[PDB]
Amino acid sequence: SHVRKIIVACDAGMGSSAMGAGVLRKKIQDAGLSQISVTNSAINNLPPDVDLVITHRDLTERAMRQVPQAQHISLTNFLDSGLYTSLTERLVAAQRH
Repeated sequence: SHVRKIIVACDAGMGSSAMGAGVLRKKIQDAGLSQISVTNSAINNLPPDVDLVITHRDLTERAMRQVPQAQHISLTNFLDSGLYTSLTERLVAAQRH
C-alpha cells in the first residue's frame, strides 16, 4: 500500500483540471519520482484505488464523499502557486518518509 497515485478532479473534468494536473505532474517528474503517476478526470469518475485526490475546495466535499477514505487536498485558486509549491514539498517529504 504505497501512495503513488495523484488525480485531479473537478465538475468539468477539463477546465481547471488540465492546468492543475500539468503543473503537479511536472514537479513530480522533476523530483525524479517516475514511480508516481498523474492523471485527471471528472469527479463523477474517480477510481476507488486512488490514494490522493486534488480538487477545488468548492468540490472537495464531493470527492471526499465518493471516497472519504481517500486523501483529499483542497485548492483555493487555479494559479495558487504557493499552495501548489507547499503541497509538492509535502508529498516529497511523505515519499521518503
